[PDB]
Amino acid sequence: MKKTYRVTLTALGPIFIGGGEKLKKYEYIFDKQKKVAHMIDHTKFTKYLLE
RNA sequence: ACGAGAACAUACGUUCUUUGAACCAAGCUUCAACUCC
Repeated sequence: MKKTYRVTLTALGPIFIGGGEKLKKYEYIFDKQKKVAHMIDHTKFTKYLLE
C-alpha cells in the first residue's frame, strides 16, 4: 500500500528522449574541429538579423 | 288608463406576507515521440 521509491537511472549506453524539434542543417548548428555544437537561441538571432 | 310609477346590487378593499435552485461530485482514466529505411 503506497510504496514510494526513488528510481535512479544511470545511463550505461546513450539515452535520448523526444523533443518535438528537428534542428536543420543550418538552423542554429555549428560544428568544427574544436568538436562543439553550439545551439543558438531562436528568436534573438532573427531579431538581431533585423538590425 | 297594467299591484302600479319612479330606483345602477351599489360604495370602500394590493392575491398579499415569509422563503438561497440548493446540496454532495478531481475533466479524469489506460498512453515512450516513436517507428523503418
